[PDB]
Amino acid sequence: GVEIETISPGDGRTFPKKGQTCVVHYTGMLQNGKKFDSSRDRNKPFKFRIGKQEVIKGFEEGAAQMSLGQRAKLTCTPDVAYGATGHPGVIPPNATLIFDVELLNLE
Repeated sequence: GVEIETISPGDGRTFPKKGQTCVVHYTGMLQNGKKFDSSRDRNKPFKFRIGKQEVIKGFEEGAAQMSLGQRAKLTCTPDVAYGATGHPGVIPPNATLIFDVELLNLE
């Protein structure tokens, strides 16, 4: 399940399509816990493409329901990211994921 909560500004028309590479200043957060990832530290703003299952499902679907300039707030259920296995030592099993996501993309 993906629950979009958008900080408004942008254009509301420039949606990501297939074969496009988008630029995201993502910021992870665990529910009732601390951070676990941020691209604001490295300043390498994570140029990835659409439709190749490189990112997780809960982050891939949230990018399609955003536009250029928008600033969402994801809420990823455990079944779409890691909730059965759990990432080793970083993401515990059966955990709810929160993502502060900015989309200032290209293409």
